[PDB]
Amino acid sequence: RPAFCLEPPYAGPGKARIIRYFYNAAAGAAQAFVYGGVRAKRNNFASAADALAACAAA
Repeated sequence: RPAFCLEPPYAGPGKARIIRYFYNAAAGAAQAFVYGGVRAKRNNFASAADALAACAAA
């Protein structure tokens, strides 16, 4: 998988309240988190399906 799939979720310093998904490699699962709108890192997707497409494919 890409190295970014191993990153913890990054809410960032922003005040937005946006439901997003990260790949939880420890769990081997997609998981929801609250994203602030600013400075997103790579492990940050609109749906569980995009997170898994990216991080659990092949």
